[PDB]
Amino acid sequence: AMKIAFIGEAVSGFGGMETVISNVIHTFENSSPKINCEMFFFCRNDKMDKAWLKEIKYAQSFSNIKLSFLRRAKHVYNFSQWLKETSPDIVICIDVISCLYANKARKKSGKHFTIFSWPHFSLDHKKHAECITYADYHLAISSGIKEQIMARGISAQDISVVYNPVSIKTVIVPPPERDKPAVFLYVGRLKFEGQKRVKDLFDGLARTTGEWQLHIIGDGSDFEKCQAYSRELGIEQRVIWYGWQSAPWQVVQQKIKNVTALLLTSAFEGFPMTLLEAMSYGIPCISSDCMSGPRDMIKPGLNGELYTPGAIDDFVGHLNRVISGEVKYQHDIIPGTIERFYDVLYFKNFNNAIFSKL
Ligand SMILES: O=c1ccn([C@@H]2O[C@H](COP(=O)(O)OP(=O)(O)O)[C@@H](O)[C@H]2O)c(=O)[nH]1
Repeated sequence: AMKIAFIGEAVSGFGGMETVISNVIHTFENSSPKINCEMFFFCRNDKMDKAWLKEIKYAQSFSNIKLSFLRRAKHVYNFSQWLKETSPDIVICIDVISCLYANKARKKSGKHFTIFSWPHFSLDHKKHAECITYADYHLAISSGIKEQIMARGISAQDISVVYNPVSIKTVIVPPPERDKPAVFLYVGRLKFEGQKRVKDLFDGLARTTGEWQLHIIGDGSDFEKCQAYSRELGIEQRVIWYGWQSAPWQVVQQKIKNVTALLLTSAFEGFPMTLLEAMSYGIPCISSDCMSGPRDMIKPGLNGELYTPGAIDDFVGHLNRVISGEVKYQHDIIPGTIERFYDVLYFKNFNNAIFSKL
């Protein structure tokens, strides 16, 4: 009879991380008859949308004390009391600050349990990275995060790389027929520079050789700035804008139908779920080799390419070769190149990472 507690600071209730957590919780509560799951949130308000939790048992610590020393002390106390009521065997922290809370509350509460980190963002691009050292073991969604954890002094043996899940598909998006233009796809929020660097996408494509089209599914404040840039570069007649779409992969299948590659030019990424989605549909991905994620999914020459951050020359080379056919990715086998990310095997490896450390 195992009970697992997932804890973190309040989240919005919409986002990639929330989806992964509710699914991991839900399949946990079916695994061994039903080893039980519940949540604990540290909140300064109750603005978190509760939809994703409708089937999940959860409790909260509310404190809007403005001095953070006092607020954290109250959070630790509230969690210490919940620990006594609940007696979890395992506590998994979905952010780094909660590893400190869980550690301090374990000592205060006198309870025994094992503390795992399971952060969903690169430690270096987020606020409280040094609190990672308060967890017992670590669940890393990428090789990049495992490296940042080791950088703080943690032994590699105490860190399991668990990736993140994606659903198996039963449709393959084929390449365009030969003699048709190459079809590139960009799916994501538009930022001209900043995190997403749509500037780099447009700069690279403008320098390429051969016939191509770019389909952009997404929106953002930089829309007009990106549209002006495509006009400036003279590529606007090869770009089709779809705005934000609730079902981007339905738009791909029904409206675009044939895709050469998905492109991602980001400066950084928390976890680029978009790449996994694309490869689940057999679409190769050419991505910047940024912190973090793309290098754990992309196998160069097999399901796409990586380029060193800022190496737009290299990015262009990858585009030219896939347009010409000098390099060809086989869409029919690409879905199998991300085997370890698919739901069932993901959960088996995730489950084994938790219980192997006990
Ligand atoms: O028009 C869009 C563009 C993005 N996505 C989805 O949003 C995620 C990636 O979006 P984003 O680039 O904003 O990543 P984030 O910054 O939210 O982590 C992927 O799962 C996409 O399938 C979507 O549903 N509609």
